Amino acid sequence: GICKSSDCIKSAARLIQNMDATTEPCTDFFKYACGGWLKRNVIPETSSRYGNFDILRDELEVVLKDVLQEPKTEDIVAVQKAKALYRSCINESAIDSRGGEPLLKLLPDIYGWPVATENWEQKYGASWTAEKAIAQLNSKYGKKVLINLFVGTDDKNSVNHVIHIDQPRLGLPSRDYYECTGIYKEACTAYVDFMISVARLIRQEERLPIDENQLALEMNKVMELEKEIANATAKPEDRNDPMLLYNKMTLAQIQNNFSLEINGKPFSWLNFTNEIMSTVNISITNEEDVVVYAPEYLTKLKPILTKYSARDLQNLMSWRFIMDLVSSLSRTYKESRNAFRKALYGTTSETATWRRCANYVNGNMENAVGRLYVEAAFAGESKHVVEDLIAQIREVFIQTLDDLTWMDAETKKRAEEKALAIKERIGYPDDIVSNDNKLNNEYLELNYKEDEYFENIIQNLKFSQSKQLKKLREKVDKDEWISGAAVVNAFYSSGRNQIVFPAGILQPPFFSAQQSNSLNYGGIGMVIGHEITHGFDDNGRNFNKDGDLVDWWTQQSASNFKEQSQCMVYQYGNFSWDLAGGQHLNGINTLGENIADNGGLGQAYRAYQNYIKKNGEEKLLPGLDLNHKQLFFLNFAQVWCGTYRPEYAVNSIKTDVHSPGNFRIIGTLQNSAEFSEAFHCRKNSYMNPEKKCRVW
Ligand SMILES: C[C@H](NC(=O)[C@H](Cc1ccccc1)CP(=O)(O)[C@H](C)NC(=O)CC[C@H](N)C(=O)N1CCCC1C#N)C(=O)O
Ligand SMILES: *[C@@H]1O[C@H](CO)[C@@H](O)[C@H](O)[C@H]1NC(C)=O
Ligand SMILES: *[C@@H]1O[C@H](CO)[C@@H](O)[C@H](O)[C@H]1NC(C)=O
Ligand SMILES: *[C@@H]1O[C@H](CO)[C@@H](O)[C@H](O)[C@H]1NC(C)=O
Ligand SMILES: [Zn+2]
Repeated sequence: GICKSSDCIKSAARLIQNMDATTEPCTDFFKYACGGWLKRNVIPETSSRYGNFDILRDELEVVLKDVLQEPKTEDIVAVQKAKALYRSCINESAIDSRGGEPLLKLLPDIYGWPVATENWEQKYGASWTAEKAIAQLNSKYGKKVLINLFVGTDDKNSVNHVIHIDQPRLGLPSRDYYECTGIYKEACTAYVDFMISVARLIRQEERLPIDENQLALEMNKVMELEKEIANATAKPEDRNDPMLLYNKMTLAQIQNNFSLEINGKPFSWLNFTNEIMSTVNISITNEEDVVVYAPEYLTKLKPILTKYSARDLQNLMSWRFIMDLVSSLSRTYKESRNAFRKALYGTTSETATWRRCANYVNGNMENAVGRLYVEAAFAGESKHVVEDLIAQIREVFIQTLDDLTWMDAETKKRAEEKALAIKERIGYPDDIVSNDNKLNNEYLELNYKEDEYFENIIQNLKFSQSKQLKKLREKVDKDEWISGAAVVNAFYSSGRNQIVFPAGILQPPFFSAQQSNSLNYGGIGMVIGHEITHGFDDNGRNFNKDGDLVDWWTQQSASNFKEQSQCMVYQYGNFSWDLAGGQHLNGINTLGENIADNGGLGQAYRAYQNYIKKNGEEKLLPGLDLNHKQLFFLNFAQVWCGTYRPEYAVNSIKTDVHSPGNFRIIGTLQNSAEFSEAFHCRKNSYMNPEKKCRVW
């Protein structure tokens, strides 16, 4: 009664090879599930993290290379364009011969980089303001500095777009880095050295005189600025509540509650907003509604910005763009990045050009590349089986509502309503294969030259920003996919109340029609549950069936949610991570992801039970002394076989809202009674704590 098939052999062999059966499952299931992988694999020099998940992404890149690298004669223009973009990107010889000239010729159009110019104040005396300089970077080049203005969906009216104001991202991965001591010292040193190196290269290329003292003085001043900005930003822990984040005022209310004076100004919000919107010939009233996500940050900005010179501000502002551009220039410029990215990521070498290039084209043409990818790589009747799994787990979520004692009846029935309304999106949009016109038209105004990679990427930034901005008065497109298909990941949108499973994730170990269903449910089953449960985590629970930010909870249930979930904040908050130097996880910042994991795996397990019930026990896998309950958990865990560079562990513990793979497994399975059954775990077994968290 062993399954003997081709596909069973492959599955079994992968499971066997990953696991370490000399470890007690009940002491450390991660080591049990993954210890074999961990012995045999080192992290590649180009990887900051590595494991079964990242291997799928490497393998997807190979597919993208195959489909992009050879011109075909039947290729529609949209595909011609992805291929030409790929070609421009992989031509290092062309790129190296251009030096930094493409940057140099760009710099004027963003009001310069003063450290890298002569007499900067006099050049731009006539023209420069903070309003204009921020707005050009934002609107033509999509770089958000000092103040992030962006058109997005209205949280409280999901069918419309509003202007948003928010705090900007920083040059370093999180606000914590700007302590610049201990585990953060090298990053800060490398960061500022990086600035200096690039300022030097630009000067040398312009044939200007180099004063190392002045360079250090101006870039250290840049760092002090950003340090202050970093300290002014709101913590993530204070940004978790979408109701608190949503403060809609008019540009007038903003002008008068959030004044800034820059270089002796003061700052005209009306003017700022219009310098951006005019890019696309739209005109804005002082009476325009704006959703301000970062009130206290704007308030805290006031005393900081006054202190600094125009020269300081623009030194930071241009640096933040130039940062992103150097690796698209010649080798010498690429090289200047090295210590910075090692410090942040642990990597000692650049990822292969063809991989970076394939990823870049995919990022900018995800429908064209998605089309090519699915033609190569993706079945057909996968779509329908997954459709079935999603039916099943949606129904399990609903069903579970009755067992759940921390909600009252109106709230439970509201949760049901939201559950039923969730719109699923599987594999890829038919559109991109069966409608050539529509796919050509998406990229109509794009025109790439194969010798002009840098102009190509600049074109993409301009086009991207212009499209986004002109959405202000347009309605949100219900049908539009929020991911390309060539993506190893899955998604929930609170705004669309939508779950999304790109073709890229619908493969082993998550899914195959030919692998055991224990594996499918423990794999993709648990992913579906994770995405659905995002609809009901500490963010998503705040949005209703239509994607609108609206309270549908009673005070009691709202309070009980918080109380139930506080258990997981404490639990994961209590994990210490060696790779990050013994630091504890942020149990608050990972909560939503942790809630989704625990809910998700529960739901998937119960759906598999409902399946075994109706259909029967399935045949065992050869070479494995486990039953299918046990394999279910085995596979769920092996999704996350892998490990981290210490430099990236320090990064991720602050910037990833997901727990690290190992703690995802331990966390969730500590909360699973079913797991402890399956592996016969003693009470107070490390893997079977007596006290367990439960939300969903
Ligand atoms: C591999 C890893 N992915 C993940 O764990 C899961 C997939 C997974 C699950 C289980 C095992 C392995 C992989 C994806 P995921 O849901 O985490 C996704 C990146 N996240 C989202 O879809 C966002 C959530 C939610 N929609 C949300 O935050 N929203 C929606 C509207 C605005 C807003 C905000 N703020 C990863 O991406 O690192
Ligand atoms: C790279 O670009 C240069 C442009 O100077 C061109 O001469 C060469 O043929 C290109 N190489 C490839 C492989 O496209
Ligand atoms: C914004 O103000 C500047 C200040 O000089 C002015 O020159 C410019 O025309 C204004 N732009 C808009 C969009 O009103
Ligand atoms: C660890 O758990 C205890 C007990 O709930 C809690 O008081 C403590 O704050 C937790 N540690 C963290 C950082 O979450
Ligand atoms: Zn998630």
